[PDB]
Amino acid sequence: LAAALAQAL
Ligand SMILES: *C(=O)c1ccc(-c2ccc(C(=O)OCC)cn2)nc1
Ligand SMILES: *NNC(=O)c1ccc(-c2ccc(C(N)=O)cn2)nc1
Ligand SMILES: CC(C)c1ccccc1
Ligand SMILES: CC(C)c1ccccc1
Repeated sequence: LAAALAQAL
């Protein structure tokens, strides 16, 4: 999940 969100940055 971290990756899925972190892609914003
Ligand atoms: C949420 O975005 C997310 C993405 C990817 C993973 C994840 C966990 C483990 C591996 C892996 O190859 O482990 C080898 C032991 C790959 N991707 N978790 C959460
Ligand atoms: N929000 N985006 C990021 O923080 C981000 C981190 C890392 C990367 C990225 C891109 C390309 C490579 C590579 N060619 O190995 C590695 N990491 N993009 C975005
Ligand atoms: C620039 C756009 C894609 C954005 C990225 C992160 C946070 C807010 C907007
Ligand atoms: C440089 C551009 C393609 C970008 C990369 C990662 C996150 C937001 C924009």
